[PDB]
Amino acid sequence: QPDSVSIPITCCFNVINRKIPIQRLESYTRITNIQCPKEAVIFKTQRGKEVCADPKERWVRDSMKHLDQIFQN
Amino acid sequence: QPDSVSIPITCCFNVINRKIPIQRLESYTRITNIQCPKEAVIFKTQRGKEVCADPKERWVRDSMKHLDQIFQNLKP
Repeated sequence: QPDSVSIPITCCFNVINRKIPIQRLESYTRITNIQCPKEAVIFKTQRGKEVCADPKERWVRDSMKHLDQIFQN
Repeated sequence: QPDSVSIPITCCFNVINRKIPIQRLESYTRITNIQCPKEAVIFKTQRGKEVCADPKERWVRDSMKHLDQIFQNLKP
């Protein structure tokens, strides 16, 4: 098989069931890989933890738009 | 294991078809989460690449043991 298919894939198997205030969020990445059960967003919190969220939710999309304007090297 | 299923979970959906030379390997992680399709091992190379491998294969078990004995499977 092509070696690219043996790269590990991160997925969100559940998503958080309530809004996270944006002050606690630092950045996000998107999950779109077809091996995963659904498209999702991984937020990284200010405390450095990762939490899955559903981009079908308005609070998630609104949070991503704000986070697009900040970064941390 | 992670405390919540709302934390992302990394899985291996396919495994590499040949050994990765041991001199290139830095560390590994065992994948055992019930959400993944099968138990697997992810090797990390010195150039930071991550590669899924089948833990039933002798080269995989031997490589884990080598990384355990020389580096305690850690690169701080």
